[PDB]
Amino acid sequence: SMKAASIIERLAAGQVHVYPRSRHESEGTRVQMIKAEGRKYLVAEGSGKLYDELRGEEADGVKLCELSHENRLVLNRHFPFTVPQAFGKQSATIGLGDRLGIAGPGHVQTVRGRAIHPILAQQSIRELALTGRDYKQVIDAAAYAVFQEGYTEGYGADGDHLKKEEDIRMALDLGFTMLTLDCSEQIDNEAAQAGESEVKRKYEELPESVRSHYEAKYLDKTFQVGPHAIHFDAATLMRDVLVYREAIQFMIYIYEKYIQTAGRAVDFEISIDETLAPTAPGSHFLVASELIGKNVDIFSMAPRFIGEFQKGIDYIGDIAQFERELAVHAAIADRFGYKLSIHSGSDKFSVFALVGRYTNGRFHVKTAGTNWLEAVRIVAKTNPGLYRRMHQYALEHFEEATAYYHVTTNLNNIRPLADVSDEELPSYMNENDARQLLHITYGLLLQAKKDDGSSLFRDEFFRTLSEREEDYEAALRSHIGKHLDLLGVK
Repeated sequence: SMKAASIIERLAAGQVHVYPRSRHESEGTRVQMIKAEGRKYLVAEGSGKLYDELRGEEADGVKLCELSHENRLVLNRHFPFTVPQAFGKQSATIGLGDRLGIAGPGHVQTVRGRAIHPILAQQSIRELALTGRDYKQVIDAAAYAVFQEGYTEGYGADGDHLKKEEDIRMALDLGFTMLTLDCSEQIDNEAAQAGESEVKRKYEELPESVRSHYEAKYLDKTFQVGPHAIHFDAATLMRDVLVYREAIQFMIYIYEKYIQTAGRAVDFEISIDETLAPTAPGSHFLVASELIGKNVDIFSMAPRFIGEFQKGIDYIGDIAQFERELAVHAAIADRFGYKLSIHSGSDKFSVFALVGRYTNGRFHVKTAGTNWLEAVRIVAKTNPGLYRRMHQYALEHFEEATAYYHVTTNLNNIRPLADVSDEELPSYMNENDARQLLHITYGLLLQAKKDDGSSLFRDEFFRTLSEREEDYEAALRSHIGKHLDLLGVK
């Protein structure tokens, strides 16, 4: 491996890019981050246990290190601000998911100087599967990004929408500080739609003790939440119990088995927006009441708001009605102490002001695929040839991906590639349908291979992004800054 030698030649010469906010020190060892263009490495001068413990090939006083998992574990031991940490429910957080592992620095640059704590490490099991990555890689990218930008005020790591215990225990063992319980397998959607009297049928099949609990505690009682009162008729109480009861036992069993016993602060987010019905406020209140009655420490709750929260696009539905429902949801979270969490929050610009107002800035908003879409925007401005090939590839495999994400995409709205010049290509990522076409097809585009073996687009994509890194980063700052401004952050 000759290059390690020359790179150091190129280094102390001074024609090599060093990230200016990346110099840190531990005892006698100084550490820096450099780009020997095309690639990123760690460089360590000095002498001390951090130099010795980093792995990489040396030359006199200098060691060149790849951004590996194990070098990340070493930096963790010497540099605390590179370890994920939890933030608690009296805070403002934003989940900045990165399907590529290259969005970190742009993300840090956006939250620098804003009153928000970033969850830089956030991926779901599906996203991992559709991209061929493990959770170690997700934390590695986030940790290396805060070291690159010298951002010491902290970041978190979120296991998004976990449903299986093996994945729960795995996320904890790897140091995840935030866990989002999915709870879909246990939500009884059948009961959420079923008509009345079928709800009474099934309700009265419930143990006497259970009905005596929920009825002695809720039936024909009214609860003050803020200025809003919530009253439980017999009809809604019975539907609620049937929709959520098994999901509530699951939340309690997960919390007691894995969260209470973790022996370190963990931010526990419960997701219940994977119900075909919106989450009524009485539903929300009862769930919370049951959890908080058994002393569970919730970080946030994600309800299903009225209307539609689809990937890629702004809100669909009646904004005044969403406002009425938001006002009560925010008030329920206030009574019980946790935050409201907004899934599929990205590009939902119509609701950000409302969310900032009614939660008085105390919220969680999750983004992800937007970030991949901003990368796709860069490919369309600087490598039109590459974008055309993917856009067409996306179009041909679009039916496949709608199994995984629920979109009402209208392909008839996407102008045909033949009818748009190269210069117009970027504008596709302003359009609802084209944005959704490339959002949900990321997994298919990332894994596609030439019929010999090598990647069909993935290597060219990352090569393009690496060389246009200054524009991607500036695209992220502009796109994500717009979210935070609309949220009213800082």
